[PDB]
Amino acid sequence: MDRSLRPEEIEELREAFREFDKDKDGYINCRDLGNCMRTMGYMPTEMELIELSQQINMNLGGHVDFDDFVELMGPKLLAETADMIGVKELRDAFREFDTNGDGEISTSELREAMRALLGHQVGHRDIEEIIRDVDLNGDGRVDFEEFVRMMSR
Ligand SMILES: [Ca+2]
Ligand SMILES: [Ca+2]
Repeated sequence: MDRSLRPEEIEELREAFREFDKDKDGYINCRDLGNCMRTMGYMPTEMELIELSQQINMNLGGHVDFDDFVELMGPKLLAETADMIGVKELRDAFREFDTNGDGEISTSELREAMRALLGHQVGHRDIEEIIRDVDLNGDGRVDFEEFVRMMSR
């Protein structure tokens, strides 16, 4: 996976799995699969569904524990875009980056948030870089819109 899963993300994987597990009787159907993935915030293509059901129903013979589910769905959870996440959750994430609540994310705020996400400290050159790639109005701070673009394609 691109990074470790945070506790709130394991929690929604939990919820999705509880749904998945209750649904499943030998095989999981693509209707049920899609819905359990949406429960953790992910909008799948039909092709993704066909593929994952294949893996559950054919490769894993329908045998899937929490841990398999995390390996399978973790990468999807992590690839959720601004458009799947919705504004309330985007704003909530921003508010955790923006710890002094001023409405912008500073380099120290960024450094601290990256550390929390990646589980290691991030170089000063890296940060002042990230800021350069992300800051669209040159004010050396990141606003909501620039944060949201930071997770948009
Ligand atoms: Ca701030
Ligand atoms: Ca800016």
